[PDB]
Amino acid sequence: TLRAAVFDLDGVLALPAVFGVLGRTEEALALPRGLLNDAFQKGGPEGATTRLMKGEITLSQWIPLMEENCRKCSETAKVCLPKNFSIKEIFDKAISARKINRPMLQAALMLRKKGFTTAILTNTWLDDRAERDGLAQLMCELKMHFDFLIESCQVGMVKPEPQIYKFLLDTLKASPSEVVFLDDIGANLKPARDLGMVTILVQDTDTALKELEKVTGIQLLNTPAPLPTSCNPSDMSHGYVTVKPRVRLHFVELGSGPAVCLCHGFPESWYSWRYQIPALAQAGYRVLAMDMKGYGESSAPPEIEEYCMEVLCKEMVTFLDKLGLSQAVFIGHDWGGMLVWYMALFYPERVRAVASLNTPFIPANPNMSPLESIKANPVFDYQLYFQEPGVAEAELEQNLSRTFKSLFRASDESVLSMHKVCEAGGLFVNSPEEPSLSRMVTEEEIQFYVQQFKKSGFRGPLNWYRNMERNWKWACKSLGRKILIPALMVTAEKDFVLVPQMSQHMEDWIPHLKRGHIEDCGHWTQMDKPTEVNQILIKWLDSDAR
Amino acid sequence: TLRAAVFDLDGVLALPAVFGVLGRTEEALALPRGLLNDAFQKGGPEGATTRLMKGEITLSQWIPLMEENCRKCSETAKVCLPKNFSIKEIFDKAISARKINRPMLQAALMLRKKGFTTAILTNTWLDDRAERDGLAQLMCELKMHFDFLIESCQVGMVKPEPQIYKFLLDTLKASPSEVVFLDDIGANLKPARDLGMVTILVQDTDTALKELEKVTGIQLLNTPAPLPTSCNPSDMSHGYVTVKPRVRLHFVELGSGPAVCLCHGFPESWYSWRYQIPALAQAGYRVLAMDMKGYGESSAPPEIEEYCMEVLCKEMVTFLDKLGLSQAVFIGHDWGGMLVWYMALFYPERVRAVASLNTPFIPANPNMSPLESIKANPVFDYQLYFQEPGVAEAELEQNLSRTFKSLFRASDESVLSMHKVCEAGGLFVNSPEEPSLSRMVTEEEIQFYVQQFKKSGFRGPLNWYRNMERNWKWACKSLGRKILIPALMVTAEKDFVLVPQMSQHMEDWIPHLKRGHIEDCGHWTQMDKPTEVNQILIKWLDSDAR
Ligand SMILES: OCCCc1ccc(OCc2ccccc2)cc1
Ligand SMILES: OCCCc1ccc(OCc2ccccc2)cc1
Ligand SMILES: [Mg+2]
Ligand SMILES: [Mg+2]
Repeated sequence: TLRAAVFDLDGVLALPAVFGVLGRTEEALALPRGLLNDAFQKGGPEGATTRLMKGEITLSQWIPLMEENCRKCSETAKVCLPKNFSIKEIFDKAISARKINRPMLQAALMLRKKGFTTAILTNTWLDDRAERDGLAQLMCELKMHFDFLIESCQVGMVKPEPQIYKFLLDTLKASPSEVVFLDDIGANLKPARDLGMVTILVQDTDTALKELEKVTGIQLLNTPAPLPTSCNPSDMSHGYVTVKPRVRLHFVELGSGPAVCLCHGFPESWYSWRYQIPALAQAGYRVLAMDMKGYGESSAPPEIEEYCMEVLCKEMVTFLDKLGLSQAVFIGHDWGGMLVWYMALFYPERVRAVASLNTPFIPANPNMSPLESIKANPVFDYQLYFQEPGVAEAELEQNLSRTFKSLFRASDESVLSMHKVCEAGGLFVNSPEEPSLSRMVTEEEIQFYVQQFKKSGFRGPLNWYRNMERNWKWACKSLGRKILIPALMVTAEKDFVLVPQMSQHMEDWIPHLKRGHIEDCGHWTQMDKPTEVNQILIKWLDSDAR
Repeated sequence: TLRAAVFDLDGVLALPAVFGVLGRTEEALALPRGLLNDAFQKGGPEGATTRLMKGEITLSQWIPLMEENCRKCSETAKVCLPKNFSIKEIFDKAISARKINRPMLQAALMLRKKGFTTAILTNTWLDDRAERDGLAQLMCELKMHFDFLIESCQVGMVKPEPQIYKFLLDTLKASPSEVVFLDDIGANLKPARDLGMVTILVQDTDTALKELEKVTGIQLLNTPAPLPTSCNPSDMSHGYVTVKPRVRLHFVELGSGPAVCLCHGFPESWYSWRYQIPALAQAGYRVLAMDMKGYGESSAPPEIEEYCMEVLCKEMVTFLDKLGLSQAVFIGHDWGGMLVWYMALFYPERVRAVASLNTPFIPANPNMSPLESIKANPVFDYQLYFQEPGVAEAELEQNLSRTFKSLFRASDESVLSMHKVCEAGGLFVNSPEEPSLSRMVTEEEIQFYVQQFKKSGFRGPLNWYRNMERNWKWACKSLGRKILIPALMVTAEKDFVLVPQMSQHMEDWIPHLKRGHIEDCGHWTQMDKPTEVNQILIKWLDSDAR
């Protein structure tokens, strides 16, 4: 029956309600009870407030009108207002006090996920204050989670006038009886009820959600902790930079603030960062999530040397140049992890801060050919398998779905060990034709990967592994240096290739290195423990890169 | 004969030289003459400084080594160093003191323009100081102007070792005798001379440029003031955002800092901002230069209503949403100018600041149908010509080169008056088949436009003019408001359509409005007076939007 849910902003999706600062100010200031609410509401349908809510006047124009009203109200109540009583001040303070009521957003989210059309319907104002950015940020963070945002000041109508509920119904393409509407103001619910909408008078959130749960029959309270927001690829800004004639790099870009460049591993995608992109933007960073050379919509030349670390690094520097970025924070995972340590070592002036998930920094061994170093560790045997051009391409390209479904697995689901891969004749020789879907990924998400790898396949990606010697010789130039810019190493308890202990000597080369550690997290860190990853990166960003 | 010019950074392209802070510090501090330079140079080929310059160690590792050296040098000179004498401090201060020597850059620029291969060859260091961003910014600003940047610490060689001059020659693909090499250090010139390169020992800039002028036979001194840096389209980062299903917007993006969204007029392009894009990035802004809906690589749906101001505005808001920008500064010209005033009036929370070149803000007249208002001004007659779908498309699409060559003209070159265009039967009825090239534009630049307009032609662009009534009705909703966010109006003395006096009542609607005015500047402001435009926008940005 119910197909749509409509939430108000003030006092429903955001708390404390600014209407409510009127009440608290009176108390705080020992003013006559209601005085401020009377001034706010003076003249009713024809007063300052309604013109403001209709978008006739802006907030800054309304401020001195509400001032006049407070003066008139106190005159008729035979009282005085404080010295330096300031509506601008009261409203500035109230508006930045109000935060998203997280459990109400999550209930809206959940309803949207079960197929509800969701909408914000709100009486609000054209805000032109010096401090208006605060509210613009709130609205941005909320509006992305709903099908419609309807603002009194944009449609020229206000709750409780009946026409706005008709506008609402009409926007929803729903009949009244398919809609639940929640509001903290009874008068505003009334015309919804008159049409036969289900209504919830929201006092405390939990009670309102209990009613919402009863009436929709969906669990909203006590639900398990939900994944962070993910990215829909076709809602991203897609960026392209030519860094030299045959080579152009694609990235996805979200947010403003210090630039943070995300570098994925093998065989992945900008999309591997889908859980960190909104969270880091939301946290005040300009996120650039690359397709690394070899992948997705970035170029993928065939030649092996196109993928030695040196070339890859110079290219990332050039990418900063063409974007006009003197620095970025570099954050890498797997191969991307190795690359950012090298960016720190060879281009510190371009790296605001460096962090790696799983990939430790290991210096080159000048006394040992790198193939041999690789042979000394049974778990890098997969890297030897990747040497012979063609062999790994053929296995990985043969059935793309099966490739990513076999690779992308949590630590308790795994079907392939990186163990004696050459001997066995391949990575998938002992895994199923049709692996089950990991808890970490939807079918839709696997198919995104599949589609990305249809463009260039695995030649470029694999070439990353085919410059051991070249990288060795380049890295040897860096053996007297240390990494002295801000640096974070995040180890993954259950990555059985990039084990935590592999990172244990890193303080020798990076004496002020900071750490995080994620338990019960396999190799695919970002999608395995998105929540912990986000928290560890934002904490480290805010304190070391900001 | 000479085909290449090579400049050093310290003391040639940038001043004061940091080598020179050693000398001044000794003086300032009454230390033994040369003490600091001895410590700097201690151990020669095997000392700390040479390892630093070779990229063996980073700056932060070198700092305490040079400290030890100063201590040893003063011990053997039987003197003491000051309390709180700090190499970190001395170097921090020296490195931020050094600026681009503008006349040397401009001489390099000019030589590049006459076909020289230009290069920076420098002894420099891997800089990992907290304050390294300062130098990264300098290098970025310089390196874009040269074919090659060769850094001692990247190639593992230093002046004066002979191998680096061979590396140089080899990078230039030149023989020694085709190269002029300028340096402030004689010992560094010597091996260039040994190979038979022309060398200039740079003490003061002007003398060095006189020698450079004699020897190359090109005028470098006393040259007229040059245009600002322009953009090469295929070196830009190109951005794409889908704002709704059939509509995607393209922009070019350069720089970091507050977001500044540039909105071109009819019939133009992101490329119309080519002179402001580097200057505003350089000035500390994140520039987004749009193709507006209808143009270039943005979508161009056919329907007229796709281009009413309301839709265009909502779309620019959506563009901010998908980029995760809560605000931007909006700067517009012509139609883009009109659009940004409307962004200010209907989305102030999304507009950090608003500025328009040429286009004044005029409120809707609620007592007069807009066609009639347009008819009251002989110079808007061209707007009536644009009403009838097809008519203006056919004339403007007929010969693209001729279209832009006839439109893009300075105030003293013009071939078309906007005067009785309907009556005459068209915009170009009395202009040549092959107009001469305006001083404002190269043939190459015209052809960029031509190529952009081959994608969609003039239907979408023209539709901007075909919603007079619709815009009127929408604008009437805004008649009680004022623009109270920061705002700049720039008038163009010789724009005979958007005349300066058309803007004279704007203070009534925008009481804190700021102004700039450009003399002897026609309708195509950005390319007509790029230098004055840049200066007026940066001054206004830095004080009102920052
Ligand atoms: O799956 C790629 C993980 C990132 C990664 C990439 C390369 C690597 O080098 C092994 C090595 C060890 C010693 C010498 C040379 C190479 C270690 C991790
Ligand atoms: O060439 C386009 C210049 C920008 C511009 C665009 C429209 C405009 O409206 C004239 C008008 C005047 C009065 C009512 C309606 C329209 C004025 C300038
Ligand atoms: Mg409310
Ligand atoms: Mg020098």
